[PDB]
This record gives sequence, C-alpha cells and structure tokens, in this order.
Amino acid sequence: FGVKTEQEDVLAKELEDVNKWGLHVFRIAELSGNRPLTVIMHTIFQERDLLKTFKIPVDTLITYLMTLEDHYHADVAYHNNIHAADVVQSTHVLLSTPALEAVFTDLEILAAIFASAIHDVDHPGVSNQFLINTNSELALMYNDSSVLENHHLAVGFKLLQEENCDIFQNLTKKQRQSLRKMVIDIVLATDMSKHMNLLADLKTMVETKKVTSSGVLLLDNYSDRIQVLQNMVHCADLSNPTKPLQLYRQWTDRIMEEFFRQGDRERERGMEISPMCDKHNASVEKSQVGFIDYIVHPLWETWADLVHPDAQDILDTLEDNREWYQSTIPQ
Ligand SMILES: CC(=O)Nc1cccc(-c2ccn([C@@H](Cc3cc[n+]([O-])cc3)c3ccc(OC(F)F)c(OCC4CC4)c3)n2)c1
Ligand SMILES: [Zn+2]
Ligand SMILES: [Zn+2]
Repeated sequence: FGVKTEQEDVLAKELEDVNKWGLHVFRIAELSGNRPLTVIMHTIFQERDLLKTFKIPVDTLITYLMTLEDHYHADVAYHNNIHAADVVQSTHVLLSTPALEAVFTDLEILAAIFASAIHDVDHPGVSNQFLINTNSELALMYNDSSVLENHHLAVGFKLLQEENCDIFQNLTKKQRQSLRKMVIDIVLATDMSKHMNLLADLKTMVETKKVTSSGVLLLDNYSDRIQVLQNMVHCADLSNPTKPLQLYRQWTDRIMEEFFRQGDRERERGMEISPMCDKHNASVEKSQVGFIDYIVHPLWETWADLVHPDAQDILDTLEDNREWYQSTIPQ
C-alpha cells in the first residue's frame, strides 16, 4: 500500500536514464508489461511538468496513453509501441540539446512529443508502396498520398474521443489549433519520401545558421521553427544506427523481420521484391551500411552541424557502428 512493487521499483530505476541517449527501452518494455510508451511518456510529461502546464488530468493522461499504446500492433516486429516509445524518448533528449535551450515554447515541446508518440500508431507492418500496390483500403482512403502517415495522425487524434481520453480538454481553441497544425506537419514529415526535401531545407538552415547572445539557435518564423521540429522527430525516427550497438542490432533484427515478412507476401502475390525485403537474396550488413552512408549519416551530420558540437558523441557512435557493420561484411 503506497509503496511500489519490486518490479515497479526496478522499472523506476531504469527510467532514471530517461534523459540519456541509449535508454534500455527493450528492458523497460519487459519490466512494464509491454507498456514502454505509457511509462516513458508519463515519465517525460511529469519530468517536463506538462500535466500542470496544460492542466491535463492524470487519470486522463494514463487512459489515453494506454489506449494509444494498445493501438500499436504487438504482432509487428518493428513498427510497434516499443519503437514509438523509443522515438518519443529520443525526441525528448534531442529537445534538451544545449543549442536549443530556451528556444521552443511548451506548446511546441508538447507537439514534438505527442507527434512522436502517435507517429506510427496502427502500423500494419507493410509500407505505403505495398499498401498502394495491393489496392488496400488505407491507400484508397488517402489517395496513395503519404498513406500510413495520414492514418497515424487520424488514429492518434480519434483516440482522444474515447472515454476519459481527451488530454487536450483544457487547452483553449487557439492552443489546440496551433498544436494540431504542428503535430500534423511533424508526423507527415516522417514519410521517407520527404527525406530529401527536409534534409535540403535543414542544410540551407545550417548555411544561414544564426545564433543569439548565449549561442543558442535563433528561429523567427513558423517555417523555421516547424522545420527544425520536423527534422528533429525525423532524426529520432532514424536514430537506431546512432544508439549503442547492442540496441542498434535489436532494431535491425526487428526491421529485417518485418521487411522479410513483407517480401514473403510480395513473393506470393508475384510482385517484385527488393533485396532489402528478400530473405533469400539479402545482405543485412551491406543494407545497413548503405542505409547509413546514404541516409542516416547525411542527416545526422547536418543535424550535428546545426547544434554543433552537442551531437558530437552521437555522430561518433553512428560512425563506429557503420564501421562495425562494414567489417562484418563477409567475403
Ligand atoms: C518495406 C519498406 O518500408 N522498404 C523501404 C524502402 C525504401 C526506404 C526505406 C526506409 C528508409 C528509412 N527506413 C526506416 C523505417 C522507416 C520506413 C518508412 N518511413 O516512412 C520511415 C521510417 C528504417 C529504420 C531502421 C533501419 O535499420 C536498423 F536501424 F534498425 C532501416 O534499415 C534500412 C536498411 C534495411 C536496408 C530502416 N526505411 C524502407
Ligand atoms: Zn512511419
Ligand atoms: Zn517510425
């Protein structure tokens, strides 16, 4: 009575690393009875005093979080609640980077974290292209346009209507409309088809980079604010390779399982399969190296530049991991 159970205490101790890059999220997933998203989100909300700032009733926050977590598929290897929790915690750490100290408002912080929590809800385990090519209801509903991302948003928002789930019930119409717009802009930016444009804009920003007195990033207009937030959650979404190898490897195993599974369906449907999704002709090591060289490193290198030198350690880990997988390539 009043005191945590032994498993709850062990979980609480793991959660003490919530502000660190490399949180044992899989461990937390096990300790919380597969409730990584709910506990990590609750920990972050209270850490950031978001409940008080936005007058979010605690029972309501917990109810919505568990409901949201329940709408992630536990039978999906990668795009599940653990990934959601990871992206959330990673965005949380990124928001704390010294270069962005005092830059964003509480509402923007709330938008970035909420966006992260719902960015992949109800993911079926197959890609937009697969959905489009199989004439799936989802693809027809959203006209082949950022199919999954539009769906994650619609679900994320619709769940607020369930019993005692409206965590934004006390925000004014102004706060809600602004919050909603920012969340929509952020989740839509997670669609990989927008990667090049986002990176281009981020690079341009690093080019025109301008700080303040204390050397903190200066962002005037909404376009700049939202771009940085969009790239932030995007970085968090593509952060697996920048985490300690032990974590990175579990992510790779999961994504490969999900991809090979899709490949198996395409093979049966008689569709063409990418080496990436072909369990028969697949080079996991090469795929990760390509992934890092063409996508992850160019992204994180530009982000490192924007907040230089705050992300120096993350970049070093990415490069060490890249070399690890490279040397793993058989011959
Ligand atoms: C079947 C399928 O989706 N194929 C496909 C085709 C082209 C690019 C990508 C793609 C680009 C970024 N990712 C994300 C996961 C991700 C997927 C989609 N969006 O909207 C955002 C992120 C992604 C995250 C982690 C990965 O590996 C490891 F870190 F766990 C990964 O591995 C890529 C290598 C297998 C070769 C890809 N996925 C995926
Ligand atoms: Zn996604
Ligand atoms: Zn994702």
